[PDB]
Amino acid sequence: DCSPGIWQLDCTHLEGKVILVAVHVASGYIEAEVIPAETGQETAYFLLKLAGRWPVKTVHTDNGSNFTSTTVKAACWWAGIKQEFGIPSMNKELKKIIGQVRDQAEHLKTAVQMAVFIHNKKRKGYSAGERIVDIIATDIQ
Amino acid sequence: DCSPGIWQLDCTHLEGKVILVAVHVASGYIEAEVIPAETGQETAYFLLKLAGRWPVKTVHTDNGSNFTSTTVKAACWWAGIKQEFGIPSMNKELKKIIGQVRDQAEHLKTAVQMAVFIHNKKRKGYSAGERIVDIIATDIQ
Ligand SMILES: Cc1ccc(-c2c(C)c(-c3ccc4c(c3)CCCO4)c([C@H](OC(C)(C)C)C(=O)O)c(C)c2NS(C)(=O)=O)cc1C
Ligand SMILES: Cc1ccc(-c2c(C)c(-c3ccc4c(c3)CCCO4)c([C@H](OC(C)(C)C)C(=O)O)c(C)c2NS(C)(=O)=O)cc1C
Repeated sequence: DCSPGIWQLDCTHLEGKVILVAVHVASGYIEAEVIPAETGQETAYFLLKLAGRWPVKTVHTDNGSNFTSTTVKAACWWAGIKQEFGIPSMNKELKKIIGQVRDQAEHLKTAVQMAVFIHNKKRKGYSAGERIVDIIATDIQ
Repeated sequence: DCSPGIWQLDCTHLEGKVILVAVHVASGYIEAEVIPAETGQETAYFLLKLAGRWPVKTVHTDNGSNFTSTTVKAACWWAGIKQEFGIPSMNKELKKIIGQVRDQAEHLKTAVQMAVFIHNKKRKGYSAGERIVDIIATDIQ
């Protein structure tokens, strides 16, 4: 897609831990966190966080059941987030970056944040970081 | 200040918990989290997070001892963050917003994220959210 407010949320697995990955669909910009468990509470909280930082209008996911819980629904309700029904793989890419930098850090969560840094700063010609900023700016002005 | 890469980090206290507050100095844009303890590990991790999301060049604080630990120093080293020596109160403002919305949520951390949302979206004429995006965009282009 190309629309400024569309985000993609999924959980992926590494080392028996779970990684919540949000992708800004138009930019390829990523926000990712290690969460203790794959619950609605964790997703609901992350949504709240994400919505305060970026203008989040619609959220897509590859696992619809992610968004069925009352907590998640409460977050989408309060932040004014609709579910994306317009989109009918960066978890592969992010895992590559985590694997390259894993030895550098003790905790997986630390390695994840390093991978988010690298991904968002690498120029492919802008970076994902510059792309998101320009996309939201030109949409605002 | 007015420089695009300057951030201000401090911890504040509510309900016997600690709130790490990052302010983007030029925009008034805020990133805040409840952390379990006021340690260097928490600060170091938050820095890593922040640096992956925004272009963080320099960090100021009102408590210099915040930045003395090896963990914090390791994060600033890896992300390429210098300490701000150019700047010689939104913790009052953020606390007002938390107090207004406190009843709405069970957990303080939830209330905090709601307060970050409100602060960043409220237009004062742009919002802090639009201000940061425009500041980083016009600096990039
Ligand atoms: C003397 C000394 C003191 C601290 C560390 C030490 C460091 C530097 C990092 C770290 C920080 C920042 C940082 C990196 C590592 C890797 C590059 C990016 O920034 C971490 C790091 O956890 C954090 C949650 C990010 C703090 C990790 O998960 O590795 C951890 C856990 C350490 N170990 S610790 C706090 O003692 O348990 C090491 C030595 C030799
Ligand atoms: C049936 C039912 C199910 C869930 C809740 C319930 C809700 C809605 C919220 C919440 C979520 C999202 C949200 C808000 C509240 C307030 C507005 C912003 O979004 C939270 C909320 O914690 C989170 C960490 C954000 C999940 C809080 O700290 O309050 C918590 C802790 C709940 N309670 S719970 C998960 O059972 O322990 C309530 C009812 C009646």
